[PDB]
Amino acid sequence: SMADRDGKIWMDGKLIEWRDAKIHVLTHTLHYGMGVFEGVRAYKTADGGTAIFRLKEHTKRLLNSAKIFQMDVPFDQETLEAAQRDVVRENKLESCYLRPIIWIGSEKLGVSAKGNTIHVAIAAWPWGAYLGEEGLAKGIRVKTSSFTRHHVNVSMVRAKASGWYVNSILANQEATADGYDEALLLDVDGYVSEGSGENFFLVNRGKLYTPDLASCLDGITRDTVITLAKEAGIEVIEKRITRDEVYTADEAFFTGTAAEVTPIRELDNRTIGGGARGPITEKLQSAFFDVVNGKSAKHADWLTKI
Amino acid sequence: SMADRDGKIWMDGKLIEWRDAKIHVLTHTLHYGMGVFEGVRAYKTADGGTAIFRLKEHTKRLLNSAKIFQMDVPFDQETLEAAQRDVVRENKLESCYLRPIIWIGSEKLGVSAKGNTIHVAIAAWPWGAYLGEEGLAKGIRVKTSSFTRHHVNVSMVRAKASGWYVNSILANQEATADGYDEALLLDVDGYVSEGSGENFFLVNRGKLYTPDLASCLDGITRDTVITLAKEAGIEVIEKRITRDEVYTADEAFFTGTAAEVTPIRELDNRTIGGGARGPITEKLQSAFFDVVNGKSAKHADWLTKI
Amino acid sequence: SMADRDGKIWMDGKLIEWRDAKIHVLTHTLHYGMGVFEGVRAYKTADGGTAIFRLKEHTKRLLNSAKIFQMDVPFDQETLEAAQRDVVRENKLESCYLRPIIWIGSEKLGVSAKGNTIHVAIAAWPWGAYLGEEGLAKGIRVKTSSFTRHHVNVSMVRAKASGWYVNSILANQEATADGYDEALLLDVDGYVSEGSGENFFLVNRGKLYTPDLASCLDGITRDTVITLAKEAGIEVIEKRITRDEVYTADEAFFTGTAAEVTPIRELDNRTIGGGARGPITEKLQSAFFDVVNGKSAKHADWLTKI
Amino acid sequence: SMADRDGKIWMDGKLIEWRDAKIHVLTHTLHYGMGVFEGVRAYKTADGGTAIFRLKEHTKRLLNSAKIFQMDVPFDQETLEAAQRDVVRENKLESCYLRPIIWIGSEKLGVSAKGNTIHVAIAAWPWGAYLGEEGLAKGIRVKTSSFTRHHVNVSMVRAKASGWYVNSILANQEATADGYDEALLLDVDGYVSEGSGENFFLVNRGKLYTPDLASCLDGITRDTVITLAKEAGIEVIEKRITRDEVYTADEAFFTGTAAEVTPIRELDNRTIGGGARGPITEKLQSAFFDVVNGKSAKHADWLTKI
Amino acid sequence: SMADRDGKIWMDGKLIEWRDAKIHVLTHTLHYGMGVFEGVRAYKTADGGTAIFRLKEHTKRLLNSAKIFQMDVPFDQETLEAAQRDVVRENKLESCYLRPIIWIGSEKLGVSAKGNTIHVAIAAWPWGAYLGEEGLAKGIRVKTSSFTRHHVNVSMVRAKASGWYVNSILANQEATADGYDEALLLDVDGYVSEGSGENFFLVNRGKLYTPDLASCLDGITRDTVITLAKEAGIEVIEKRITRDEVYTADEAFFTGTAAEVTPIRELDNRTIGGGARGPITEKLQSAFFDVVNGKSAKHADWLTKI
Amino acid sequence: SMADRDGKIWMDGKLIEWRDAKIHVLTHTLHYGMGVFEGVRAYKTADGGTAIFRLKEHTKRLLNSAKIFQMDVPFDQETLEAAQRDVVRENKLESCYLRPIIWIGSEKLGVSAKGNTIHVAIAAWPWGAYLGEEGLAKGIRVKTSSFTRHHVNVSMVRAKASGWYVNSILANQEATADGYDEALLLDVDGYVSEGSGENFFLVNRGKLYTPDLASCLDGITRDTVITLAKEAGIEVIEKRITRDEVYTADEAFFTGTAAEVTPIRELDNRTIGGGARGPITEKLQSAFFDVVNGKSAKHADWLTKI
Repeated sequence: SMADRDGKIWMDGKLIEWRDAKIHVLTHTLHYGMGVFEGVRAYKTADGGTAIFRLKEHTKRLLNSAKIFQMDVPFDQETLEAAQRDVVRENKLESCYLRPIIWIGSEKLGVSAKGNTIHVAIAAWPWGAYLGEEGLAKGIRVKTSSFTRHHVNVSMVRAKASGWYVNSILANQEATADGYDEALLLDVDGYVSEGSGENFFLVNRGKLYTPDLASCLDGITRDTVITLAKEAGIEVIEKRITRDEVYTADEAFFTGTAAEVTPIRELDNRTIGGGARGPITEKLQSAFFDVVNGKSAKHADWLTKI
Repeated sequence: SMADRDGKIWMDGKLIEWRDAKIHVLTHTLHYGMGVFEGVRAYKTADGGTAIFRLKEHTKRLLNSAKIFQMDVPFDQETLEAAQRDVVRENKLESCYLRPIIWIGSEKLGVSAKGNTIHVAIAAWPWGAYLGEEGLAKGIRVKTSSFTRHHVNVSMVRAKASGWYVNSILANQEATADGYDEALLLDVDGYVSEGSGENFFLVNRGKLYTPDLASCLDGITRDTVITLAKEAGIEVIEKRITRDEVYTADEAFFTGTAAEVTPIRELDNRTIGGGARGPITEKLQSAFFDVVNGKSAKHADWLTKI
Repeated sequence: SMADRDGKIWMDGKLIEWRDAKIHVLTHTLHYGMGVFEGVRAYKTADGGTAIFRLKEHTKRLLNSAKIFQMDVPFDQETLEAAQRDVVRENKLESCYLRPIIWIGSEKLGVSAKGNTIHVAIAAWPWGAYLGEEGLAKGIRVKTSSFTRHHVNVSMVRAKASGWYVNSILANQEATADGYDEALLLDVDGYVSEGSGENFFLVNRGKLYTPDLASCLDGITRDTVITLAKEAGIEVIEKRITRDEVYTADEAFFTGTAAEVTPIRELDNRTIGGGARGPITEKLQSAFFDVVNGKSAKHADWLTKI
Repeated sequence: SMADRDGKIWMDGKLIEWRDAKIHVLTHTLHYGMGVFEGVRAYKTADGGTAIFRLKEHTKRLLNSAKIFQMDVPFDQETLEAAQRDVVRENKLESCYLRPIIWIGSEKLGVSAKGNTIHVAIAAWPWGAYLGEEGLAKGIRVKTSSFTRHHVNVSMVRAKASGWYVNSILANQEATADGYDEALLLDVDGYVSEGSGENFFLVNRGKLYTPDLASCLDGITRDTVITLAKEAGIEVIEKRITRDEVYTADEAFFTGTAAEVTPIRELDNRTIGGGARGPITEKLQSAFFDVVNGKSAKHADWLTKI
Repeated sequence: SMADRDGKIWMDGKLIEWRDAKIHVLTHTLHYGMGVFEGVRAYKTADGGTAIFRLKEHTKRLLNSAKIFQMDVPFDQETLEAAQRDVVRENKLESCYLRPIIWIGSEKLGVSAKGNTIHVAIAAWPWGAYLGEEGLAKGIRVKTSSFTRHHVNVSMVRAKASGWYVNSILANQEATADGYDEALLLDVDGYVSEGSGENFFLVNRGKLYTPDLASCLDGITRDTVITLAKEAGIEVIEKRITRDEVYTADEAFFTGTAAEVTPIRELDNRTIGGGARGPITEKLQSAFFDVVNGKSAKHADWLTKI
Repeated sequence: SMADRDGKIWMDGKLIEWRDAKIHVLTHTLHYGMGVFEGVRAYKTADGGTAIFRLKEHTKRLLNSAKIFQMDVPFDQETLEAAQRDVVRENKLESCYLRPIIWIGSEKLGVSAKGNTIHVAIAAWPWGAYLGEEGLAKGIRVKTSSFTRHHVNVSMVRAKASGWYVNSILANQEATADGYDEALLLDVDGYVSEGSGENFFLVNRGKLYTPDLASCLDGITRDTVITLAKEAGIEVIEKRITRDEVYTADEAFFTGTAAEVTPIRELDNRTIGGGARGPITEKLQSAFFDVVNGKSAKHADWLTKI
């Protein structure tokens, strides 16, 4: 149980006991879905310390998400960054996942959010076993969802919002119920957008391709991989991608804070390339894990020591 | 405050004290938006009694919403109907708004959503006219939103789901920030769909028009008004409606449990007809209120005495 | 040259000599397309008199077109109805086409549209069969346009507006350039909408079909024919029509004030039915001309004597 | 009044008196919207002279607009360039605005433009005070319109045509009626296209972004700014932009002949960046005004001395 | 094998031995997909005889399919009807499936189809329940496909054309590969259109619902069922249907010549109603089989004895 | 006749006599459209020899097309490449058009392709310029089709599939029936996609434009021309292109195996630039024919000697 645990949660300005982090059922966000959250990793680094990965960019996006919804957050970025470090430190955590969430309180329950408190909470918990290059060598099997990805003037897709993930859950459940590892979603035009919670990449003829920044979230892992790709001399192309363009690709993979860099060996029971992790995916995977493990000089400023 | 009140809330099989109806901040629905709810009204009827309006139909829709999401609800329809009546009775309410809500608990916080408790809670409180008393009698000013209504293969629009209402909030806030009473949303094709929390009707040449049951919710108030219109010998036509078709209509109005029957006297600063409450609207509105107040011989079974 | 004529034109409150009806080249509507107009016919009736067909309905739509654009017209409906009768009378026309137009003057030439005079002019001239006397009896050859019909949230399709007809010109010119009589336009979804300046009907298995009132103008001739069809015991169905649904139709025809009721005997070089004017088209065509010629007692109220 | 002035207007081959530039009300373009126009600025340059900005490019676009409509213009580019200079010179103008317009005459008033004279007129009038960098230091407040931008197979959006601006007026009136400075329009897919009469740019992470050349007009100010940006070493990216991508941008601005380079400090009541003019926008403003004032070494060929 | 068997096939005017009905690999339709076919059943009637169900309507549609493609068929409807009867007779079949097919021959292999032979062949064989015999009585499990149903201005969906069924194969293969019985396809807007080879119906609150005749084939079984429904006093409604509208329907079923009337007990692992063949479905299914077996006098003219 | 010829056809593993390459009319692909094919040319090279142009890429794409449809091809790429060379050699062809085709056999004729034999055949014949020799030199006249290009989630557009060409035939017939040389198709959004059997390019201000790889085939000739353009120092830009963007372009041309590099001098009766073959088109066309004729050392590896 996530609720019944010893530990500390940061809530509305103070560290409180984990179990005391509670709200009433007539909370606006529970009923109407307007809330925003982040997903952030901390890694044990090669020198023995713990560092949060791209803390600044994640916290900037968190506040930008609230700003999209015109949610006045009673804390600045500097405060929230320190608070996230606090949560990791006081829970005696090393390799872990941080979940900041900002939501709308229980003062009034009309559609209008006007007059409700804007709450902020930050919790963290241990990550599972470290996978790395060795643990993420076998690709996963993906299914194209029959549910369509968010429309960009119905949902604000640059916001990492609570309400958006009903779509993700429906897509993810469709895939796993028929034995697949994850879903891949097409946008309203039938072009590949992203996974249920991950951005999508393919490789063809030594070049890295990814859907243009249209209906998908502006992933921080996505941005990380694109930067590492260019730095390694690999050309990156953003374009509209069809599903059969994926079927015929040399390699493919997912990126996300939780997913890191995860190879896709199969889509809709079409084997991707040779069916193993491809060489470009491997290269980017190693560049990625070198960065998050603090074995990279070029990107030291992406790690925040606890 | 909705949290800080005296009274009883029905939750997971029993009446608890109002303030005790709490959840952890790591509740699945708070983060990922998959929950379902209903809006139901109890009315003080002409005989001095209290009666819930179309309880069965609302409870049926609540379980169907959960069914669409494959959420297993640990209570059947008969139990939930009785629970709603219990809430109204034990809180000694003469008239109220009921809010049943079904959500996903705090046992685990992945998108993968497996193994979480399916919670159910029912609260009720006194709540006046959603769009105001002056609105009911004189009509309101409405603004066509620049936010687009839900796409039917992205959101499951037949389910009244928590996550869906980010879109309603964005639209409603856009309208009210510029001084309008409510928003009207167009679907992805540019046709009138509905209000942020209301089904939409217009009147033209003595006939009642409403958008076909496409991108909009299958409103129970909507269904009520259509039945009353047919019983009054008024022809009802379901079609695709353009915004300038509304600009030139004889009358227009909103329907919903909270909004009841609210006239629209103006859309996008274009006066609707004569600019007041039109004769067919007033006719349907009065017929509606005669039903909920228990003054009609034809629809007694739409009312459940407490 | 329709500028160089003898006669009277009603302009801004009074009858003036035809040639004096002039405007400056820095007229707002000339540059920015926002103006509204009507097409109205006066017929020689069987009693030797002249009557305008559905004057009230056309003048109502004209003012509603202005209302859609929030153009404040300096004259009421009674005044404009009389003025149109005045124009027919003072030009000694036994039968004619009336062109009322409302436009935005030359006081200021920004998009700001603020403070310009709202002008109104009415001219009239003899005008025979828009698509030919032969076309009326034998039917015409139509080409589906490669230009798409107006989107209903880009253009306000219920307004008969100046700026809309660029689309009609492009479609019409495409058809006639390759030797066809008229163009047929599909909407943004690829369903049949209407002709470049006519509503569309088809007949199949003794029933009359027409596109639903979606992206097409609410034609008065369209309404006229629908009514006459119902009165003739013919079932009328409004639906989304595909182009190959027309190819395989028993009959098809156009309606409009200029086009009256014009049979379509061929679409995209597919012969419609037998290839001439079909029986149900002929019955509806004859019912139509009986009405405008004042041989029909049931619809005398549709005719206004000069 | 634009009509009642002393001056000279070039019309159909020669300078005539301003007030004599008249046409009949039965002019085809007044009724049907197919006409094309340009907006061109002349600036007082640093050496005391007066020069038209990108006259050749504007006149090329004027003739291309007519060519798109298959309007045979009875004058070549060289003649029209000389006439525009003639109009500035003979009206004794310095800083001013030129308005060339090509339209369809009054020989026949069917939807068919066949047989009608193709007219050309050029007028010009003084500009208000020079704003420059200092005068355009305040960003404006923009509202996303509830009206959708032109469909590229319904309207020919590369043509600057009379009929297109009904949509612009509707969007602009919607914004200004609620107290905003200008409208921003989304295309039929919900992506930012442009302002009602201006192209749109945003800045993020030191890079310049703009909607790809899809549903928007190929603005000459847009082209000017893109070129200056590249010459200043600024990366220019063309992509599909969402409205919340604007909400979260560092800077944004409009470009247009009249608007020059105008910063945007707010969209839909979301503050853009810090709410002031950004450093990139200022740099591009400076480069732009250095060019139009004739103080640029690289782009003298963009100015035509009167 | 379908090729290797004893019997007779009608091909291009004459009955030939089954195995002799061959064509060259360089056959136009084989490479370019433009061919048309039909599915027709003969049943063993209750009097011992054999009758083809709705031969006239199927043969009319066959020629209309050809007409849509402008394929000149060298045989009239009378001849093809007789040919089909001969095929059933000369193969001594008491009950069977007829497959007429019209295709473009091997004279030329450019895209430009001109100058090729238009071939016609008619074969027949005994064929059981298309979706299984157990499915007819107990209902089948259906999966919403991730492939989108034909666009009505890309494909001519009223023609039963060879090339259209790549889409059907892709959807059907997707469903069967994961253990479902058949696929359900949504149109380009996300609404339920039809199965991969079946029209679709749902039942709710005593009424019969089916997608409007938009992107789906004008099914003859669909038409049969609608007629029988109306004759049974069951109200029939054509509308746009969402997938979650199916999830919450009382009943659902497929119709087609091969599939006859097939109940749907489950869609996307959501149980439909009580999870069995519903009462209305049962009533319409029995009405259907009574008609095709010649046990109903009302529709004798739908049967053609061999 | 394509059937009645002397020579050898490679079919299912061996060369057979041309006329013996036969299939049964009850072949799955003939009825349901799922098959894939290629177009490949052998050129008489400058040394008097004969070479297939980019045999590897075409054969790679052939198998990728099969892979998209999950068609298990009983031969590998090495075998198919050698077979194509065999067909040219044994037929004693100096230059020719090669047509490899993979289709689904005649074991079963249900929608389900499981489990029919996957057949492969390869024929070759002399074939001149697809769009004419004069067309290659002076450019052709093109008409924009009123038929819309394939939707990327209805058809798998990266597969060169038999079923896809009903659309091409319909577009191409529409163009030629009215005296044009070829059709140009817009995608479902109104943007230019490609010819009926050709990729599309335009030239503007020294730069080369082509629609992005979205709804069109990933043509190999397209790829070749892009590569040659970059080697010649010409910038290549991929973007969304409107039809009026073509109207106003400096040059335009088609590419394809059959069509080679064919200039377009006219679209929709708008002259493209000078009305003749433009300089950039001539340079690229010349560079192309240099490569396929074996006159260029840079791309010898694209040629496979028979």
